Amino acid sequence: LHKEPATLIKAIDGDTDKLMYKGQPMTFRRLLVDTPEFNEKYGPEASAFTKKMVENAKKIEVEFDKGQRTDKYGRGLAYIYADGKMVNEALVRQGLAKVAYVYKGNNTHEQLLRKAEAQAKKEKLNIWS
Ligand SMILES: Cc1cn([C@H]2C[C@H](OP(=O)(O)O)[C@@H](COP(=O)(O)O)O2)c(=O)[nH]c1=O
Ligand SMILES: [Ca+2]
Repeated sequence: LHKEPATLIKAIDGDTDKLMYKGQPMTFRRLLVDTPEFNEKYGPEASAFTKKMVENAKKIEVEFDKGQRTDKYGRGLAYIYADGKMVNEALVRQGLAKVAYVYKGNNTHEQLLRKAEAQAKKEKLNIWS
């Protein structure tokens, strides 16, 4: 897979951010994760976590997988990196997202994330507390 440049337009929520990619504004949905809704336990904390990561980053990158690059809502599907740290993975590792929406072809980093979730669960972090 390849990291590509993007700039933060606006942090949205635990699952999504508005990013400028190839000079066009786009909502990006993070591959392989599901964060709680704002009304759900740890929903606000998940959005807060990603907001800080993306806002504080000097460099945002997007990494498409081998399959669909846009979902049925027109959202980009990618791994999102903030100063080379993957936000997707970071969420799961902190117990603020579950691994989810694993479709064949778009699952390059599935095992990495599952390992993170196992650790979060063992440490009883957040949604696993
Ligand atoms: C994460 C992801 C979601 N989606 C679709 C499935 C879901 O359809 P439905 O809206 O019909 O439930 C929705 C979940 O995204 P959200 O968790 O952001 O709602 O986005 C994909 O098609 N591919 C993906 O990789
Ligand atoms: Ca969600």
